[PDB]
Amino acid sequence: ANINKLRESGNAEYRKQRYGDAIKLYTLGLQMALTRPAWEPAGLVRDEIHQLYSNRAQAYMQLGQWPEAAADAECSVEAKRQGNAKAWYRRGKCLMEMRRLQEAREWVARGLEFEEEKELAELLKEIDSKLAAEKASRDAHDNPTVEEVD
Amino acid sequence: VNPKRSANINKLRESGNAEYRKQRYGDAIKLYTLGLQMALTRPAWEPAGLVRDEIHQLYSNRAQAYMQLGQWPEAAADAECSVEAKRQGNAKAWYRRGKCLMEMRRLQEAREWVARGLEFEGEEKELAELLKEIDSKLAAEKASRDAHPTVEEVD
Repeated sequence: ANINKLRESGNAEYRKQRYGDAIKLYTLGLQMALTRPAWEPAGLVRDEIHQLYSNRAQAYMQLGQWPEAAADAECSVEAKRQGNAKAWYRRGKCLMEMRRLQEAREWVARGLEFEEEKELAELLKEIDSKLAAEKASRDAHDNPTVEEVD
Repeated sequence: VNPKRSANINKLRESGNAEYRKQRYGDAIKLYTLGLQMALTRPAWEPAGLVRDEIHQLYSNRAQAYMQLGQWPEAAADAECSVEAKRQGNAKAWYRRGKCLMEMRRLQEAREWVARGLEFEGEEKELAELLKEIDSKLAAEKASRDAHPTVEEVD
């Protein structure tokens, strides 16, 4: 599992803000992870893959492209469902930036059931706050059936 | 001017709604109650038809009138009876009880009720908007309880 090395190299490039190169190194790590024969034990490389996906998602976000990052984050969560709060966060935020608020809400709400609520929970709070903002505008737009009696 | 049970019950309900729209809520409640008496005194060996249809409507209506007087428990029971009389196509009843449980500081019960209601009768927004509200309120609450500092002190 010397793929760790590659991740670290990518990690280096991440701090230098040259995120593209970090993406490439993370990607190489992933390929070195995914090209193992099917009959090799998979867990060792499992943890590493959750890490590689999460980190590549963050770099991708720094580049401002959300679909890729959401995908990567989701793969990270699929490789590690619990203990991986950052990945939950990143997919949530991506969904928010893609104006996909409801699904973001669902996602974070799930993540929190698993976990650290601090990062995630303010993220969630912010999500249903934004949601409130929309609901308000929707009412004003056309100007109450619930009170009405049939 | 039918001799039928249904038309007189219906009359009762319309009177109730009229008094409701004039914001005479107590009178509306008494009329709805009369209507429910006419509906419920129908013998078992009678056709459980258009008379039995009036029940979910009377209950939902009286629940609303109760909510206009801040009387949440009563309304909650009425709405529950309405939903019992009619699962699907009765979004207002589900809703009304949902809000009643909300006002009675019983959030999880309302949450489950609203969700169940959602499957059970609709895919319709209003229930869902209320549900979203319930979840926001839950989260915030458990935030203050769970979170529990010098600036905060007063001098």
